[PDB]
Amino acid sequence: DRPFIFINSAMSADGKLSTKERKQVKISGKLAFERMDELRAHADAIMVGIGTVLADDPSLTVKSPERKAARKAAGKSENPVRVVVDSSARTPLNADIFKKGEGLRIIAVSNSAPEEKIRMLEEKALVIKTGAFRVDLTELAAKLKEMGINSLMVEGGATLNWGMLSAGLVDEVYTFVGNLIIGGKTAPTFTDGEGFTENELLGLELSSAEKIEDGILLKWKVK
Amino acid sequence: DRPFIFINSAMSADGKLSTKERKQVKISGKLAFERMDELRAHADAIMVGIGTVLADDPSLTVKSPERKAARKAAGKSENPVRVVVDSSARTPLNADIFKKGEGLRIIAVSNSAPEEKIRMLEEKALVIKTGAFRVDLTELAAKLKEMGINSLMVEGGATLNWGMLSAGLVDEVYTFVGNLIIGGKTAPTFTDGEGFTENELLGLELSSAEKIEDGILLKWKVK
Ligand SMILES: NC(=O)c1ccc[n+]([C@@H]2O[C@H](COP(=O)([O-])OP(=O)(O)OC[C@H]3O[C@@H](n4cnc5c(N)ncnc54)[C@H](OP(=O)(O)O)[C@@H]3O)[C@@H](O)[C@H]2O)c1
Ligand SMILES: NC(=O)c1ccc[n+]([C@@H]2O[C@H](COP(=O)([O-])OP(=O)(O)OC[C@H]3O[C@@H](n4cnc5c(N)ncnc54)[C@H](OP(=O)(O)O)[C@@H]3O)[C@@H](O)[C@H]2O)c1
Repeated sequence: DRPFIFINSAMSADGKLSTKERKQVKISGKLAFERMDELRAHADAIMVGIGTVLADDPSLTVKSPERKAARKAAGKSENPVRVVVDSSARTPLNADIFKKGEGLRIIAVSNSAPEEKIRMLEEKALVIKTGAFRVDLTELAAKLKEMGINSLMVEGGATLNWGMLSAGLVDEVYTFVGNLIIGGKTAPTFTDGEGFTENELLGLELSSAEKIEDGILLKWKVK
Repeated sequence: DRPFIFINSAMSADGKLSTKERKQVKISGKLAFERMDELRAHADAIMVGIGTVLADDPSLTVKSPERKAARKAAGKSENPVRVVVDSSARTPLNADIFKKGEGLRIIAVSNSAPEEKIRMLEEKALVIKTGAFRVDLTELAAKLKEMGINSLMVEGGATLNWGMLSAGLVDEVYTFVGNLIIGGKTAPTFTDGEGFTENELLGLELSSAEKIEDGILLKWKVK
């Protein structure tokens, strides 16, 4: 069992999350950010892969003071729980996640992560250890549920999106499709990793499509 | 100068044209095929990369007898011109393109293609030679225009889509987004090749979005 899980990502018209240089580029405008901010404020937790933390160093904070005050007035942290999937415990001790905002941090690591680096992280985050050499996402999802995380927003990363989807852990997939072509066989897509074969394709159902600023927001139910 | 050029492709919700095994899978239903068939019947020419011919061996024919009869009654071939971008002249002499339907075939090759294989193709197609080691798409587009091809449908292939887009030859991009996740860092996307850097991103404008069967058809104007 697990929380309700949805992926929320912005991709170019050709399906890329960023350039081959893994440089993050303007895919969306203000209205799309507000929609993302609102989703963050609503979720119990936000999850991202270590690849995203290293490449972009995001805070994963709710930006609107009002949305933060509202969470606050509901007796919750100003920010939801912030989870990094990080097998080898590479999350830097001065990552922006640890610098900005109140709220719990969780680092999910594997049993093969450096025992001394864990200890350093345990000073500023909760560390959940799971899996042999890679985080066991199914197991992690179960523990997050048990901790009372009923809604989990995966802002992803190409490989983590794959991790979560191929493990059958996802309920819904939201893709803001921006008005640009990024290109490149090596640019990260909305779903990388190994890939499904013809015999394992994951079916979706379209729930909505909404033009927003210069792009379009598509939402699918998984299965 | 060049014909009016549009890319028409079907991709999974995560931007893939097919699986990592390069196996083609059901992305769309009947209505989407009818829309594709109508587009084929309307274009002067259809262009595909040699990777697609080798992987899928498509006929690139108009399937509807009525749409073929209508082209016919307008004094044209039942099928538009069928172009393969094929630097090394790998198009097989028994490819389905040569077996099915009337109409002109063109093979676009580079100046480094085997001189004897050209001759074999020239029996069943027109061969336009252009470029040193890879087909010069800009040059090709110019010759196709001169031949009176005013409308060119690129059904693509991941790498050819990149070729055409990065050469600035494309006016519009149509993507039927199907209700499935394919996944895989090595699965072909709507645009592979080298990829744009942050400084060379190609801007689009959304022209329409139309739910069709279980997917959604997005159309963009380039720039
Ligand atoms: N446009 C958007 O909305 C958006 C949002 C977020 C991110 N991004 C983009 O995503 C890009 C990076 O994506 P990415 O794939 O490199 O990084 P990622 O998906 O954020 O994280 C991937 C890493 O997670 C770790 N992991 C641990 N256990 C795993 C499991 N069971 N399954 C899958 N992964 C597991 C793996 O590394 P270890 O094994 O070393 O731990 C894996 O390489 C960035 O350039 C960023 O711009 C875009
Ligand atoms: N879902 C859909 O609507 C749809 C439609 C069509 C195709 N597809 C998929 O596309 C996949 C294959 O894509 P692909 O990238 O391998 O093949 P492709 O894009 O059809 O053709 C690529 C090849 O074109 C040749 N080419 C020659 N000059 C070029 C130039 N200037 N720029 C770019 N390419 C040039 C190159 O090989 P040489 O240098 O050897 O000539 C290149 O590798 C197939 O698996 C198929 O299922 C999907």
